[PDB]
Amino acid sequence: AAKKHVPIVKKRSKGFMRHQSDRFMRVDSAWRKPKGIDNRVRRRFRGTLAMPSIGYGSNKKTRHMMPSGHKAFLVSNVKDVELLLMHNKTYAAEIAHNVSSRKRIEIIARAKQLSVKVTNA
RNA sequence: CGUGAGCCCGGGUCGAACGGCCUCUAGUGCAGAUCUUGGUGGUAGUAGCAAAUACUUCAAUGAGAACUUGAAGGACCGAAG
Ligand SMILES: [Mg+2]
Ligand SMILES: [Mg+2]
Ligand SMILES: [Mg+2]
Ligand SMILES: [Mg+2]
Ligand SMILES: [Mg+2]
Ligand SMILES: [Mg+2]
Ligand SMILES: [Mg+2]
Ligand SMILES: [Mg+2]
Repeated sequence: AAKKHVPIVKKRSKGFMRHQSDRFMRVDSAWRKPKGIDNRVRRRFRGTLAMPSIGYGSNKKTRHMMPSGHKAFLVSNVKDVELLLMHNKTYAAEIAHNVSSRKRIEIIARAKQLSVKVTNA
């Protein structure tokens, strides 16, 4: 599986956290752009957090590829996993939650016949 | 996984509903407003519990007695009490 691709180079493997999200408990860790008039992060002072922008974008050839080389497709049926019959070299099944224990077995059983990778077997 | 808002999965709890996609709709996104309501801290076992002179012994009750009771002693209000 995972036919062939250029090496998956990630320009930044960390992520962006909100300014002062570590000091205050009311401030979530999800990124929000600092819009204050005196904010040091927004003014890009040396030694502060970085802001998300294009330029950190991933290569288009490897944009949504997991490290194996597949792209994740959410599957919740035996009929849904059969959509990847022709794309088993580029897409990998990912059994969503809410799928009962019995239906999970059938999806694993069928995706094995199709030689489709399952990311949460 | 995505530059990002976010999305997805595994593990634990739980017990009755829920989601994707295309359109339509809105009381639709919070860190502040000496914001509103509710809850909780440090301070902190901290400030303090110091006016009106004052209590002590024995016994009983009782799981437990300085401020319950009886007896004895010592005091105060001192009749515009
Ligand atoms: Mg019920
Ligand atoms: Mg509103
Ligand atoms: Mg809110
Ligand atoms: Mg708030
Ligand atoms: Mg306030
Ligand atoms: Mg004290
Ligand atoms: Mg005092
Ligand atoms: Mg008189």
